[PDB]
Amino acid sequence: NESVLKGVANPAEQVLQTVDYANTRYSKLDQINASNVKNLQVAWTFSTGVLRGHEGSPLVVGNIMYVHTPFPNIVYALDLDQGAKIVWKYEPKQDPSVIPVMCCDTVNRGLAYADGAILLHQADTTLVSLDAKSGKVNWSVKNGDPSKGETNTATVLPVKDKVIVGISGGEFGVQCHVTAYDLKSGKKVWRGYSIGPDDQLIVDPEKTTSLGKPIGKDSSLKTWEGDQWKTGGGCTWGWFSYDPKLDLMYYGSGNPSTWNPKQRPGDNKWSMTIWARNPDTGMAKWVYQMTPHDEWDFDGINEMILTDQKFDGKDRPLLTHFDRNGFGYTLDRATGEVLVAEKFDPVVNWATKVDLDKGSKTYGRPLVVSKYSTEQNGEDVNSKGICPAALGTKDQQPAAFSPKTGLFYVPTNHVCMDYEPFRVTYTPGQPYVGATLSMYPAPGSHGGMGNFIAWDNLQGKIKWSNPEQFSAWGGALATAGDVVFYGTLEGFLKAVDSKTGKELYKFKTPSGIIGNVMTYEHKGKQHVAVLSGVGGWAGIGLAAGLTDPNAGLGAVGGYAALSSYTNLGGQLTVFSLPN
Ligand SMILES: [La+3]
Repeated sequence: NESVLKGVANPAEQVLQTVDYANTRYSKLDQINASNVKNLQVAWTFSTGVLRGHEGSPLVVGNIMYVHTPFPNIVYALDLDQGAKIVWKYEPKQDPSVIPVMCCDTVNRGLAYADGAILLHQADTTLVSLDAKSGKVNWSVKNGDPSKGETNTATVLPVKDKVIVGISGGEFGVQCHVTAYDLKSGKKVWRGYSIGPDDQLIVDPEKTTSLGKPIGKDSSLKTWEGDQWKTGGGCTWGWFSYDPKLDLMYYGSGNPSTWNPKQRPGDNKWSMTIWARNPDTGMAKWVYQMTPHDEWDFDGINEMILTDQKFDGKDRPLLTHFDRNGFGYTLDRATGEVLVAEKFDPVVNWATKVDLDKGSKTYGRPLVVSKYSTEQNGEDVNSKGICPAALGTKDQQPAAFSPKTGLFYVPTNHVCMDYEPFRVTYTPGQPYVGATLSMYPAPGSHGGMGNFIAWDNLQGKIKWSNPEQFSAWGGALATAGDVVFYGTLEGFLKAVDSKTGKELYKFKTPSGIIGNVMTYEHKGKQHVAVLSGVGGWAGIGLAAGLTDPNAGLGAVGGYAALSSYTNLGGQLTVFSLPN
C-alpha cells in the first residue's frame, strides 16, 4: 500500500515485520549508536498473557504499539502516550484442534499495517483486518482448512490495493499457494500455487524463465509421479519482499511434503524455489529451484533481502537469500540469474557446491554428495552426519542488511542431524513426514549450536562470526548507529558492532528470544524492543513439553540443555538510553 510506503519513509515507525519492503531490516535511526548502546537500559516491559513461542515483532505506527501473540493470536494495542496502556484487545476464537495440526509450534510471525487497518493472519488460516484505532473487524476470510492439515505461522504482505498471504503445512501433505486478497474488501483476487498445473501456478510457459531459459509447459507435473503433487508440499510460511520499481513479489516455497524421497520421485518442482510474481496478477516473471528433489526438509522459505549493489562493477538489482540448505544465494531480482551461491557455514556437507558454470549441464543444481543423501542411502537406513540439520543453517530468523557496511548480518544455526526415512501413507489431517531424526551441535567446532556471522554476498564469504552456545533463532536488526541487534535462546539481547562484531551490549530478557528486534522513535527518543518467549522449532521441547529425544522431529533432544537457562515466556522488553 501507499500507506505502507508512507510508513517506511518515516523511520520513527514500523509498519512491516520486515522493516521495509526489501526485507533489509535496516533502521535509519542513529540515536542508539555504537558508542552509547553500552548505556542502554530497559524503558518498560509488557507481558502478553500467552506462553509458547513468541516470533515476529510488534508494530508501532505513531503513538500506538501493536503487539501480537502466538495461539490464540491475541492482538494488544498499547498507547505509548498512556504509558503502554492497552487501548484495545482482539482475542479471536479458534479451535484447539489447530495446535496438534501445527508441525512447528504455535508461533505467529506478526502483523502488518495498511491504510488504517491492522492485518493479522491467524493460526487457523484466517486472514483478519482489524481497525487500527478501534480493533473492530473490517472483514475476515479463511484462507485454508486446518481440517486438511493447513495452518499459518507467517505474516501478510500488503501491496497497493491487495494483501498477499501464505499458507503452511509442508509436513502435512498440503499442496500450497500464495493468495492475494483485496485490502478494503477481503475478496480473493488471485491464488498462485507452488505446485500443480500451470493455471493455478499462474505461470507463462513461454515467457517465465528459470535460470534464464523458459520453463516450458507442465513445469511442475513433469517432476511429479502421478497425483502426488496434490499432496506435494511446497508451502509459504516465510517472509515476502516487494520491489515497487520492478512490480515483483518475492517469496520461497517450502518442502515437497513427505520426508521420504524415493516415495517422492522426481525433481518435485516447484518446491524449494525462489519465486518472483506480479502482485496484481500473481503470475511469476522468473523462478529458480535451489534444492531439486529435497531429501532433508531444507525449506526455501527464508527471506529474500532486496538490495541495490554493485556486482562486478555494474549496479544491479539484487536479491540475497540464506537458505536452510546452507548456501547464501545472490540473485538478480529482475532476471533471476543466480550470481553467487556459496556456503555460509563451512561444516555443511550435503553438497560440494552449487554448479554455476553456465554450460555445465548440472547448471543451477547443487552437486549432492552421495554419503549425505538420504535417498541414495535408501529408506529405513540412517543417514548419519548430515550438516546442516532439518532446521537448516538458518530457519525463520530473518537476516539484516546495512547499506553502509554492505554486509548481511544473519543469525545462523550450528547443528547437524541423523536422518532415517521410511514409507508412510498419506491421510488427510494427519502428519506426512516419514523420517526419524536426532540433532546435535556441529561436531568439529566450539560445541555451540549457533553463530552470528556477517556475509559478503558479492563474493560468498564470511567476514566475521561470533559463536553462540545455542542457536541464533532471534531476528537481526541493523541500524544507522553501526549496531546490529539480535536475541539468543538463553534470553540475551545482544548488540554488536556493525563492522568489527565485538559485543557492545548484553541484557537478560525473561525468556529465550525467537522474535525479531525492532526499533522506533516516540517523542523524539529512540527505543528498541524485542519479544521474548522461547519456542518455534528450537524450543519445541519446552513449548510442547516433549521429553523424548527423538520427538519434536529431532530438535527436542538436541536442545536438551536449553531448559537450564530459560522457561516458557510471553513478555515484551522495551529499551532506551537514559538521556
Ligand atoms: La517443512
